[PDB]
Amino acid sequence: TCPFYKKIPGTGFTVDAFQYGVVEGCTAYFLTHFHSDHYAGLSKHFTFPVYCSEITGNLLKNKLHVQEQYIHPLPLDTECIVNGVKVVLLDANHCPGAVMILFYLPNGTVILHTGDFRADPSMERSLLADQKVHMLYLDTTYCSPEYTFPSQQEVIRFAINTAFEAVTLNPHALVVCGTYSIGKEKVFLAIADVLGSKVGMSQEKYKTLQCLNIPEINSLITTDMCSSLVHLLPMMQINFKGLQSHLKKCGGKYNQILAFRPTGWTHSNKFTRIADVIPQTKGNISIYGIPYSEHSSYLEMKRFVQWLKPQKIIPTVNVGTWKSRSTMEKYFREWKLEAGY
Ligand code: NI
Repeated sequence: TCPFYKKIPGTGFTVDAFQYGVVEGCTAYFLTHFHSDHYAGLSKHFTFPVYCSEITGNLLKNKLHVQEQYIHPLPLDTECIVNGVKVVLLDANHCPGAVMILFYLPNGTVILHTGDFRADPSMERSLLADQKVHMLYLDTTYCSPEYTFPSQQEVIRFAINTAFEAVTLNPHALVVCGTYSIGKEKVFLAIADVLGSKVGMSQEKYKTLQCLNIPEINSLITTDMCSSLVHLLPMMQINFKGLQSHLKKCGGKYNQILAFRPTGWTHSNKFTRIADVIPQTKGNISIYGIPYSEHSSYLEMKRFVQWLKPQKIIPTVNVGTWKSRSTMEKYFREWKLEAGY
């Protein structure tokens, strides 16, 4: 059954609630972003209104074949009315098209549901600065102090230099990058840009990326593997067996693979700096695990909540265990006591 943290009090609304059949009482389904845990359930046969960003709209139309009449795309940073309720979509600094939703309830309450997000200080100067927020439905994926990780800028620096170095030393070397959902495009796009190649991918993934309103994207991507020396693969195929295999498919055009796995957090972050990361190497194949996150670090999250000063916090990730729930309320109370709200 639809859980309580996917319903919006005093509205006919749910968020990211497509895997529970018809929800008793819902007049509008919101979808924060196109990642399968959140869209799970949607298909061409869905006949209720869905609300979302223009980019999430393009993917529902083209990848899930949802009928155009049930897709209601909204512009960001703009006050719109949905079944008599003022709402605003804001950028979530997660994957392309990913949004936060502000709900202005008829009774005077104000609610912010973050979807998935990576908190930034730039958010402190959106339409969020203009008014109080009473409830915050918060992406809590990394709500624990051991969760540190570097900036996206630092990580893209690392990958660029690494890639450019290896290829200038050995021009017959192939760069491979893993993927399974949208998001983190900057990794492979930045490597291809410094190398002067487009990014070879499967047709299904070229179709995915074509839906994203990226600037000049035609110039950056291709389905022609042979012309390209930066290749996308499934994240499943990024291991020694899968790379030796793919290497053979290229027909003696390359002798060395340098591959990147963008992970979220990994326990080498508690000890190691980004500058000191090393690969796993078996012969002519090396694999880099890089901590590119599109989710708030503990500090980034902490900062955002203490600036927002909400009256109630309702977690949306790591809610399935009592130890987790308990631990998260402990940090919330600390943040509150430390900041005085
Ligand atoms: Ni997500």
